Amino acid sequence: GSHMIARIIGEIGIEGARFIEENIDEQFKALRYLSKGIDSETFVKLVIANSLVSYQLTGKGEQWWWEFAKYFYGRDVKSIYLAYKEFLPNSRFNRRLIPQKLSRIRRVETFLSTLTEERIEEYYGDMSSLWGSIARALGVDKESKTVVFSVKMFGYAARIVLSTFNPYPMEIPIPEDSRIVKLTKKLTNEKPRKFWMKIARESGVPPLHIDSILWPLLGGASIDSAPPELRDKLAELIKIIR
DNA sequence: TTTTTTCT
DNA sequence: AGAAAAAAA
Repeated sequence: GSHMIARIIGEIGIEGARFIEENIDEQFKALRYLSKGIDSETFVKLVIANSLVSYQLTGKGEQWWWEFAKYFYGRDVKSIYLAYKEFLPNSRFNRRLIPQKLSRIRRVETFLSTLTEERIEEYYGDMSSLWGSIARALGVDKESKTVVFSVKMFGYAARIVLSTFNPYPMEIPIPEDSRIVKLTKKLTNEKPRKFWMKIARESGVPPLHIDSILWPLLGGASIDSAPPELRDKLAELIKIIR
């Protein structure tokens, strides 16, 4: 139930989520690779743009993020929109809805240009303000899947370029889509948004850090590299969710 | 239609 | 408010 899941997630903690993010999560590995082949500001802008087109993919998320990172390493990027106009039509893992996705990037381009290194620092210290600002730039609801996901991925990119860690805010929920709906139905009859926010509050682990724990473990990523005590807690969570 | 969105 | 968006079933 909710109490048991919250207890195990609380034992894992932000510390354990941070371990998974930085050591196991393949999307973080892809971002780390790209961060070594392009300037810090362009890197963060590209990560947000990529997140906003990361819906209805033609591939797994891990394949898509690696395709993104390998494509942009060493490239000279000026317009984010023009870069994506060339990138998406040749991609393997993001072939659906390309004109629509390019239009999202053209629309967010101005906001992305405000992401100087200092503004990135400011937003990493106040990710709820970034959450609302991305939504306003697109003219959409901030609860939408790709807006929430862009904040999560911004948090990965910012921590790399700023070499410091700030936890995600408790108020930002897990992104909602057919995938978390299905996982929640495996576990409980409670509605997903209510369920996971309750889990986050009870455990003390913000929802976006819970998001980091869930998907690698559910996808079968190995936990063997976790130190023995954390490994035991991750094994216990696997018993609950998989 | 199924796999998130725009916009009329 | 929900049809259509592109690709894939």
